[PDB]
Amino acid sequence: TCPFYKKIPGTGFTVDAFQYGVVEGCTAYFLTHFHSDHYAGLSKHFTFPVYCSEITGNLLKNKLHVQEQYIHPLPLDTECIVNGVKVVLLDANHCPGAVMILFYLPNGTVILHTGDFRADPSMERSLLADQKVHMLYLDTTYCSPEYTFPSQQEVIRFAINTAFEAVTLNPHALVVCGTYSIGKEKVFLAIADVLGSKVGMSQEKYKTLQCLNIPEINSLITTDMCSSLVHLLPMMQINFKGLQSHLKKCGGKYNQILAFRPTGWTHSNKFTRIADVIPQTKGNISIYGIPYSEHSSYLEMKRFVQWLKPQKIIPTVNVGTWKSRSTMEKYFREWKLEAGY
Ligand code: NI
Repeated sequence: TCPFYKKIPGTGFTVDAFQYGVVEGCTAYFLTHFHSDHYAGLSKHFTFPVYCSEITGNLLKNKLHVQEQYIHPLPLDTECIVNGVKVVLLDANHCPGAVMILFYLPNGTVILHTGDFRADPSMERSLLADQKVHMLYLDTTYCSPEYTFPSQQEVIRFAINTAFEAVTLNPHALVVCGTYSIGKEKVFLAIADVLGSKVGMSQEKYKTLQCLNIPEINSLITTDMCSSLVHLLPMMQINFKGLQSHLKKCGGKYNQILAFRPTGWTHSNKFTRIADVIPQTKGNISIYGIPYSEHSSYLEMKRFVQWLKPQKIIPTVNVGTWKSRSTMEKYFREWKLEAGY
């Protein structure tokens, strides 16, 4: 059955709760963003109202084939009424179309559900600052002090300079970027922009990108692999074997590959700075691991929560074991004692 952390008290609303069949009492299902864990169970067969951003609606319509009658897209940064209750969608700084949702309950309680997010200080001057938030449903993916990472901009700058140098040294090199869902699009778009190229990709991936309201998209992406010097491949193909194989397929138009694997955190965040990063190399193929994160680091999460000062925190990630929950509760108490709420 639908867990209490996906239910909004004193409404018949749920959030990211599609895998449990019909939820008893639920009159509106919210979807924070288009990642399969969150949408799991949604298909052309679903027949209840889904509330979401415009981008998330395009994806539901076109990729999942959810019938149009059940998609209720809402604009960002706008007070809307849903089944008698005031809501606002805010940018989550996660993947394209990802939202946080603010719920103003009839009793006067205010609840923020973050969805998946990368906390940022720009969120301190949104509509959130206008009133007290009593309850917070929090993306706790990286809720432990070991999880540090560089800013997105430091990582993109590194990617840009690396790719530009390699292709100026060898104008017959191909750049490859690995991908598995939506998100982290700036990696491949910034590399292509410094090389004066479009990004080449499969028909399924192109169809996905065409839904995302990216300005001038038709000038940035193509399905003609031949004509482009940055290609997108599935993350699973980002290895020496898969990349040699791809290079055979391109018809001797390239004689070298430089590949990027954008990942989350891995253990080498605890020593290395972005400027020290060196690739793995086998022959005419190099692979760079770059920690481009679309989740809050420990320090970014702590800052946001210490600013917000919620009366109660409800974790939404890593809640499956008592050890994880206990560990998280400890950090929430420390933050509360330091900041005086
Ligand atoms: Ni996500």
